[PDB]
Amino acid sequence: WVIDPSELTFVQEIGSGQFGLVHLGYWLNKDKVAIKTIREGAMSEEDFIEEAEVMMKLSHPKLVQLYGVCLEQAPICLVFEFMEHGCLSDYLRTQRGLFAAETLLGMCLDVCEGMAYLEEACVIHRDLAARNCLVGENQVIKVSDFGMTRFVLDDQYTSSTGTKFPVKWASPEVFSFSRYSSKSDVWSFGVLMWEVFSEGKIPYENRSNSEVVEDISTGFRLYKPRLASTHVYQIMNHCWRERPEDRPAFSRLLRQLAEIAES
Ligand SMILES: NC(=O)Nc1cn(-c2cccc3ccccc23)nc1C(N)=O
Ligand SMILES: NC(=O)Nc1cn(-c2cccc3ccccc23)nc1C(N)=O
Repeated sequence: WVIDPSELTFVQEIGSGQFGLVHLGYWLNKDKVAIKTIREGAMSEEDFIEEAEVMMKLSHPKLVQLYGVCLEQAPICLVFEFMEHGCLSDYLRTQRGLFAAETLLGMCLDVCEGMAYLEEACVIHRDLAARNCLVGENQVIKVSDFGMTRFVLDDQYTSSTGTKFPVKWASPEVFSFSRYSSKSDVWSFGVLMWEVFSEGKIPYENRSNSEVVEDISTGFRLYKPRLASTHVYQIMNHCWRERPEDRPAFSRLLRQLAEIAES
């Protein structure tokens, strides 16, 4: 799963990510690619390479394909399928006011299809959010970065008590005990649905991390976005049930969301 540096060419910079630069490039005899350079010390590289044999086999039309790793010299880089329209969060904000309700539900269905595949594969995403979803040809949405937080070395991001912890997308058992499951991914998915129907608004903007924990623990939930129907908002609330056992599985959500789309 190792890509030799002689098999990669960098064409143009497309931006800056959490761990370094992202470039548009080519992979010899394969395809056009997105290459993410990873700063030394940002991830547990040895742990990551160890799991490639099993994880690289994961493949689905609604998942961004990781093609391989270039590790001859530091900084290392990850080579991915190129997604023409970039991150979902930015795409929603740039096109705000131009979306039909059916297009927004369709985006949620694509994410749900990818997540149902990961659920069946017994793979936990751990940080599902619009910022981790990509937009491809003909507005297809694909999920990316599943399981990556298991390798991140910044304690301020990974610890539930950390200053940069993504509390806004965390279920109560995640913010309390780092208890991850496909059911904690369902909670995150409900928040992702709110980001989609609000056209890229940031959840709980008027609250600090501790205020979010206190509000959620006392039963408060995000308000219904204007573009979300009462049936769609009911599904969002099912993702936000306090007990993980009471939340629907992704296989169940996929059937329920598909029924809403058709009718
Ligand atoms: N056209 C694009 O902007 N594509 C892409 C943008 N990205 C990015 C994903 C996550 C964070 C990023 C930060 C900065 C620039 C690109 C990023 N990945 C792709 C991809 N895999 O094609
Ligand atoms: N867009 C992505 O993040 N894709 C992917 C990420 N991963 C991985 C997730 C977690 C740990 C991994 C360890 C090694 C190689 C791939 C991994 N596998 C894929 C894949 N098979 O496409």
